[PDB]
Amino acid sequence: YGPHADSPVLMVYGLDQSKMNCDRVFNVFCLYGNVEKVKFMKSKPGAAMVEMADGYAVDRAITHLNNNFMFGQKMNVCVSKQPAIMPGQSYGLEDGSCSYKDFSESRNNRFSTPEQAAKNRIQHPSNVLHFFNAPLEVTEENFFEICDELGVKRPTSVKVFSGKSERSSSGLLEWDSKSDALETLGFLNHYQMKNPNGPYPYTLKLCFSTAQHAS
RNA sequence: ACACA
RNA sequence: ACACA
Repeated sequence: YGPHADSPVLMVYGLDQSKMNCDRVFNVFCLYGNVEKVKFMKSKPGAAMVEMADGYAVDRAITHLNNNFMFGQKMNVCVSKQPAIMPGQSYGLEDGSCSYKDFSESRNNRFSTPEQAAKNRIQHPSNVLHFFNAPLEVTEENFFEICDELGVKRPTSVKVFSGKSERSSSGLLEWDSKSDALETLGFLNHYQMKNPNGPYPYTLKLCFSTAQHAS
């Protein structure tokens, strides 16, 4: 139905600031479709390359975030000319252990299953944000002290509810700008939850909201 | 802005 | 403890 990119690979630039990393960049556009792998490059003062399902994931990433503002800087996006990303040697990152990472086996892929694709929803970016896999008492109190500990600006509005699951909470958030919700997406997605007596943490997840409000 | 793959 | 109030 929809159009597709000219390559299974994608290119991004403007990653000069220390706030960018392969985990943060790749999950931001991962909410837009199925992904494969990501790779950083030393050949520029701040750039990287990505491999994804090119139809829906590289089209929508180029439709919604490519050269949008983030962290007080820009994250340029456009199509690659490479045939595919190759693993091998690396040099590490300022916020990562390797210049390379893999997601082809990750559950983070939102379109990887028919039980997700039947209820999935996608829209243009906004200052509104949605979350799932969050504590029952996560509200403005846990959202405020978590963002302030990471040095990130806290949201301007918060909402939390139930009935979506009995295992974990869900709700909406909002910021004073679209780039403010996007930079907080980079720092809070896949973040580990705390537990009062649990044997291990479980990760929180978030993405651009389609809700009608955040309060 | 297209790799110590 | 994987996706829209």
